[PDB]
Parts: sequence; structure tokens; C-alpha cells
Amino acid sequence: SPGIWQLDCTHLEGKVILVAVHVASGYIEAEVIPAETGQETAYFLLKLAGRWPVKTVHTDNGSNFTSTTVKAACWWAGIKQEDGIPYNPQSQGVIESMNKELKKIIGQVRDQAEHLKTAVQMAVFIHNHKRKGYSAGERIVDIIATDIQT
Amino acid sequence: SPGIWQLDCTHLEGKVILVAVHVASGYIEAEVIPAETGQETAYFLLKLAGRWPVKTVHTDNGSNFTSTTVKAACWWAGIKQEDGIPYNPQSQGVIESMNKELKKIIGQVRDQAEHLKTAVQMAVFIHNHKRKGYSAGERIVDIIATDIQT
Ligand SMILES: C=CCN(Cc1ccccc1C(=O)NC(c1ccc(OC)cc1)c1ccc(OC)cc1)Cc1ccc2c(c1C(=O)O)OCO2
Ligand SMILES: C=CCN(Cc1ccccc1C(=O)NC(c1ccc(OC)cc1)c1ccc(OC)cc1)Cc1ccc2c(c1C(=O)O)OCO2
Repeated sequence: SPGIWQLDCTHLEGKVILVAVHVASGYIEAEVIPAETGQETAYFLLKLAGRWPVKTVHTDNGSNFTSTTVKAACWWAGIKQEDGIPYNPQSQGVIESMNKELKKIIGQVRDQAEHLKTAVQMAVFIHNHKRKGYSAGERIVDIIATDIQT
Repeated sequence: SPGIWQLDCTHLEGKVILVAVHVASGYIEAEVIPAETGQETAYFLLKLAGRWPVKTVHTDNGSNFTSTTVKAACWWAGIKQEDGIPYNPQSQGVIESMNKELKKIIGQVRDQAEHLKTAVQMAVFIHNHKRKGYSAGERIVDIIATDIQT
């Protein structure tokens, strides 16, 4: 669906990269935080849902599913908070391969900035613009614009 | 044009809110920083252009236009950096009205969070979702989707 996103948390350089993936398109937003907490996850989802029409979030683990602070942000922003269980088994693999691709890109730009957060945003840019043909950034806009026309 | 954005810097609580407005739709992204510097503005433009197809940015003042860090980020991300001179005088008033409206919304949410950055992101969400009839978040997706189908 146009409104469905998946949370994903990966580690690099002793830091955490929190990723939101729009499942239908593969488009992503990401940020670097010192560690995953409910307050950091809640703030990231509030940012995401002010930028895209976020209807459902599959959370990345049971601590973020349970967290009262995350539940409060999902309430505030009108998001249905769901678990992230790969009922479809091809979902573990899909996230795994995105983390590996992101980390590959980060390493390809890593010497172009001191701080990891800059490299991660260069990787977000390269990921979203990569043509596979349409890019993920093209796909998400097409999907949502098609939705709005209904 | 679908790719034209304008930077805007406003102050509150001794902090700076940097805003990027997509001119054709009124859609915005914003962040709080302790002060405007070339490095903060460059990082913010890198974030923006990994999320939307940013072709041109009208910078908010001549220091950000001149800044080599900002010029480096615009080169990296494929952005044409422009001045932000209101050759059309209505532009002045439009940005001022947007600052005033943002600050009004921030005041309306201010007690719902300790940190100003949370209130600013609540204000971004309310601004982008407000119907004027379409919202700014609907307008930007439809403008860009129409562009992609050319
Ligand atoms: C004085 C700037 C500080 N720093 C210097 C630095 C430190 C180490 C290595 C490189 C650099 C460097 O100069 N890279 C260029 C660059 C130039 C040519 C290239 O050609 C292939 C590629 C990249 C650059 C310019 C603007 C950018 O803006 C998006 C990002 C990167 C860059 C920086 C800016 C803003 C930030 C940062 C950082 C950071 O280092 O992380 O962190 C948060 O905001
Ligand atoms: C223990 C949490 C810390 N803090 C407590 C606090 C401190 C002061 C005032 C209120 C609160 C409060 O509990 N607000 C609820 C709330 C509950 C009911 C409502 O009904 C109208 C409206 C808002 C809230 C929950 C999750 C949110 O997530 C988007 C935002 C806000 C909220 C917070 C979280 C994450 C952050 C923050 C902050 C912050 O204070 O700025 O800053 C960066 O990431």
C-alpha cells in the first residue's frame, strides 16, 4: 500500500543507523543516533510522517513496538503501529540486502566526510536516485500521486 | 518548476529554525540548529536533495550563497545554487507570512514537548497536512509526479 513503511536499525562505527523504508517503492529516509531509544525512534517517526503520508509502520523490534513514547508519537501523527514480523519470509532477506547495499555505499563515500551522518545522507541520496527504469524516488511519488487521484 | 526550493532562516528561543520551502506547493521541511553556519546549511541541503528531486535552491542570504561548504554540497547533490532575491516582491511577504504561521503553530504545540525541535517537527506535520481543496503534501507529490510523466 502507498502508506506502508518498515523500520530497520543497523550498526556502524559504534553508532546506530535508523532507516525507514517505504515498502512498495524501496525509497528510504535514514538518520544516525548514538543508540536506539523509544525517544529517538519516536522523533524519527514524527519527522517521517510530517514529510510523507505515513499510514502504517512495521516497527523494527518488540521494544519499539512496546515503547510508550513510540506509541505516543504514532498516536500523535496518526500512524498505525504494527509489528514487523516477516509473515512473508522474503522480507528478512530484503532488509538484509538493503543494509548490506547501504553499508557498501557508505564505504564508497566514507572518505568524503568526517562525520558518519554525512556519509549516511550521501548514501540515502545515491540509494533513492539509483535507476533500476525508475528510481525509488520516482516510484514513491508515482505511487502516492496515483493514490491521491482516488 | 517542480524542482525549485527556497531556503528561509527564522529565530525562536535563542535558536535558529532552517526551513526549505518547495515554492510551487508550499510544502516545507525544517530543522532546529544552534546557529546558521555553512556546514549546517550544507548538511540540511544534502538531506533535502536525497528526499526530493531538488534542482534549484534560492539561498536565504549572501553568506550561504558565498559559503564554499554550501557550494560543495550543492555540487555534490546536483543542485543549482541561486540567490533568493525577491525579483518578484510578493516573495518577501509570502516567506514572512510562512514564518508567522509556523511560529503560531509552534506556540499551539509548544507545551506538548520539552524540546523545541519536537514542536518544530509537529508544526511541519500540521503545515504539510493542512487543506487549503488539497494540502501542500498532496500538491508537491502531484507536481512532481506530473513532471516525471514527461
Ligand atoms: C568544513 C566542512 C566539514 N567537512 C570537511 C571534510 C572532512 C573530512 C573529509 C572531507 C571533508 C570535506 O570537506 N568534504 C566535502 C567534499 C568535498 C569534495 C568532494 O568531492 C568528491 C566530496 C566531499 C563536503 C562538503 C560539503 C558537504 O555538505 C553536505 C559535505 C562534504 C565536510 C562536512 C560539511 C558539512 C557537514 C559535515 C561535514 C563532515 O565532515 O561530515 O558534517 C555535517 O555537516
Ligand atoms: C519521555 C519523552 C520526552 N518528552 C516528554 C515531554 C516533555 C514535556 C512535555 C511533554 C512531553 C511528552 O511526554 N509529550 C508526548 C505527548 C503526549 C501526549 C500529547 O497529547 C496532546 C502530546 C504529546 C510526546 C510523546 C512522544 C513524542 O515523540 C515525537 C512527542 C511527544 C517528549 C519527547 C519524545 C521524543 C523526543 C522528544 C521529546 C521532547 O520532550 O521534546 O524530543 C526529541 O525526541
